[PDB]
Amino acid sequence: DVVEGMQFDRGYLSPYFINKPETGAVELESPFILLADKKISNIREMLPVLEAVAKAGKPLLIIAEDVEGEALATLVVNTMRGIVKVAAVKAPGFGDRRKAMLQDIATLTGGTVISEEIGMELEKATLEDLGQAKRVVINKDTTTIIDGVGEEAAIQGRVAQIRQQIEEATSDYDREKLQERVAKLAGGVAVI
Repeated sequence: DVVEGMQFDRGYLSPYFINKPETGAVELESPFILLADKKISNIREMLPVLEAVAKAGKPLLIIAEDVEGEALATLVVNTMRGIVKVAAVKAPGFGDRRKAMLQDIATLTGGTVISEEIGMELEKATLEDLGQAKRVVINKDTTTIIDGVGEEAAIQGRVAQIRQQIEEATSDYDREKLQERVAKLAGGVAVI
């Protein structure tokens, strides 16, 4: 049976991002998606991004190692007040797998991971670094990215690389987790 969007096992970091109260979900239409390999806690570090998104008139999904402290509190308050349109979730997975799956999302959605591991600054992130998708649906336990806008050639090149990893894997556990990555990418592609 077809895979319906890329879905991963992390849900909203706050119930106040919910914008569909009757179903208990966040539904974002045509959102930009900020991917970052760090915990975000300084609200002043997010201003450039929040500002770019506001001009473009689109909601924002944040996927980061975590979103906490002042940054999280300001996004929650400002979402409740209707000043911003944002939702935040943790990146799925652990260790290297977390990083691999963040880049899988980047590729699917045309975005660039904001990586402090290579010296990137969240504060210099632009609109172009953000991924985009037709929609995102978040509930307590999962996030589903639908129709990523990434280039097909780049999504298939990422799949092919994963399939090489599967051939070269000796662990069934490891093999199953690589297979699951493939299925999520294929589920996230925009068809029609």
